[PDB]
Amino acid sequence: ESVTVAGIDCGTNSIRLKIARVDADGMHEVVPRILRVIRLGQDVDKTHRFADEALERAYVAAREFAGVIAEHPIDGLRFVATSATRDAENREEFEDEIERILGVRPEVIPGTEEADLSFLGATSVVNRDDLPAPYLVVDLGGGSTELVIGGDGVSAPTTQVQGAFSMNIGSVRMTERHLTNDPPTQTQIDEAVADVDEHIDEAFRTVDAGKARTIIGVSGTVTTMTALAMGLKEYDHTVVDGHRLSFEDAYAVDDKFLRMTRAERREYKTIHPGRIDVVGGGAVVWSRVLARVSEAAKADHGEAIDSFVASEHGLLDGIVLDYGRRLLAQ
Repeated sequence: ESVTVAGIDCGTNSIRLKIARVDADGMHEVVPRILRVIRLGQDVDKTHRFADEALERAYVAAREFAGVIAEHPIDGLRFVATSATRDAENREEFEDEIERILGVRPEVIPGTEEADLSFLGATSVVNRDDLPAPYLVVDLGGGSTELVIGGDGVSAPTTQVQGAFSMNIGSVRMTERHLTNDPPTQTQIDEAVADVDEHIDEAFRTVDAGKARTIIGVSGTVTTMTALAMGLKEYDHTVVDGHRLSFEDAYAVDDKFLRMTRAERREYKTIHPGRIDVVGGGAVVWSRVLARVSEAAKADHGEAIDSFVASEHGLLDGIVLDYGRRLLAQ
C-alpha cells in the first residue's frame, strides 16, 4: 500500500513543487523539486501585505504547477504557506485564488510546525555512520529562520524534536531592512548583525542549541553559499547535498559575497538570478547562527562546532513524507 502525494512549499523568496510515492520505506521521487523564485514576500516586511506583482508571479507559478500535477494522478496535495503569508494581511485573497487554480486552500502553518516538518525532511535520510546526533537543523528562509534540534539517541530519539523556534529573520527580510546600499556599508552590516543576534538570544531561550553535535543547514542561502565555497561554476544539487563545509570556508564566502556588488555577484552563475539581490541578507544570518551555535556548544559540553552539512532536503520533503504517511492511515 502506497499513496502518491504532491506537495507545495510557498516561502518568502520562492515556491516549490514536489510529487512522490510514499510507503513504509520512506518516499520515492516522482518529480524532483521544481523551483520557481517568485519572491512573494517582496517588501512584505515593511508593508505587511503582498504586492500585486508578487501575487501575479505566484499565480503564474501556481498555474504551471497545476499543469505539472495534472500530468500524473495523485491521491492528494498539500499547499503549505510560510513566513511571507503569515505576515501578509491580505493573505485570504491570496489563498482564495490558489484554491481556485490548484483546488486546495493553502495552509498557513505556525512557525513551530514549519520547524518540525523541516526537521523531518532533513533528518529522515541522514547517514548515522557519518553524522553524530543531536542534529540541529537550521532552515534559513527568506523571511524566517527556524532552529530545530532532536535527541542524542540515548536519552531521547534522534528523530524526536527536543526544541524548535522560528525566528523572524531571513535573507530577504534582512536585506530589505538593513542592507540598502549596493554594496552594503559596514554600518548597515552592523545593524543587520545586531538585529540577528537579538533574535538568536530569544531563540536560545527556547531551543537548547548547545546540545548539537551536528549542524544541518537547509534551503536557498545555505546551499548556494556552499556551492560557492566549492567553486562550482553552475549549480548542481547532487554535489552540494551532504557536503561538509568548514566554518572557515563558510565565514569566508559569506563575507566575500555579502560585501560584493550585485553586478559582481552576477558573474557567479551558481547563484540563481532570483537570489542575487538577497544573498547578502542570508550571508549575515548564516554566519551569526553558525558562530552562536558553536559558542553554545562549547559552553554546553566543552566542544566547538567547526563545520556543518548542507542538505537539499528540508520543509518540502517533510511535507510530502508527513502527508504521505498521514494518508496511509486516513
